[PDB]
Amino acid sequence: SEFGYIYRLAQDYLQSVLQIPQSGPSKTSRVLQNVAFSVQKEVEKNLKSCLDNVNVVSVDTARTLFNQVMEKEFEDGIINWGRIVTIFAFEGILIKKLLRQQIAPDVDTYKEISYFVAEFIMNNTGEWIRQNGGWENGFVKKFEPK
Repeated sequence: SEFGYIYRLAQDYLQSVLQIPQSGPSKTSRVLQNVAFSVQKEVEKNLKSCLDNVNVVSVDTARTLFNQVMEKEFEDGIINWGRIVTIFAFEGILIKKLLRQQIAPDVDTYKEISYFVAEFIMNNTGEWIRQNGGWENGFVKKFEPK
């Protein structure tokens, strides 16, 4: 269940951004939440003028924004863990804007962002992640505290 692992990571991060609790997150998820939230703060400010002109009134508004930023993020076809962390950071920006701006607020639609985030990661970086050690021998080894 490669997709399921990524979905849980994406859901864990969403729940941490939304400050809602839970068993608890894995070591991998804990390391990711720390690094992604750091990247999220930068992206929110470096992308401030573009996000202000986007009002995330629906999930499909968030998905469209996600694709335009993510297909750009991997415009040149190079993958690194820094760019994968930035996917999660952008998921956090989108759930913040959706909570504030969704026309018909529905907490049950929030997890749809985690789903399309996991589909993007799996379908566009899944092979690279595998070949570079996976989440436990690649990502966590690089980013966990030394």
